Amino acid sequence: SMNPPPPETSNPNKPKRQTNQLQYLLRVVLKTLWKHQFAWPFQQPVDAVKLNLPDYYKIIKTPMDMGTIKKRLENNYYWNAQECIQDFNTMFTNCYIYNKPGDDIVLMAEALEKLFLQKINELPTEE
Ligand SMILES: COc1cc(Nc2ncc(F)c(Nc3ccc4c(n3)N(COP(=O)(O)O)C(=O)C(C)(C)O4)n2)cc(OC)c1OC
Repeated sequence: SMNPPPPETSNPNKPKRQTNQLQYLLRVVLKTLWKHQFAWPFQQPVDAVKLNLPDYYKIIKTPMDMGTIKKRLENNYYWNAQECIQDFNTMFTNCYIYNKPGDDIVLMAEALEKLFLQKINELPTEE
């Protein structure tokens, strides 16, 4: 049993730029979620080998995690905020698909998502 390669966090062929929205996503949104007490299961790719979840990457074919998102932001991998927002949504959705509703990990994800949505409502206008 093996893990897939993690999602890419840089690509020399993918155009990049900075925007105040992407800055906010790193400095406020990611930062808030990253330091939250429920962040830890989401701070790196799911290690299915270690967790003995041999079915994880059979069920989840679009993995995503905040470690990857953090590196993507730091590496200026994204062109726009919606790409980053999509990654957070993929991360939450994977949890809700793989785990049973009501499991603690689902409650942790829901708490993080609630907080995420609050911060996204406060996204600044593009400069
Ligand atoms: C409920 O299923 C999920 C569980 C998690 N849990 C989850 N997410 C992230 C973790 F870091 C983590 N730590 C963890 C959890 C269980 C563990 C171990 N570590 N280690 C320690 O590894 P290290 O030696 O310290 O490196 C082990 O050695 C064994 C004994 C194999 O059991 N668990 C995380 C999930 O999604 C993000 C899950 O949904 C897929």
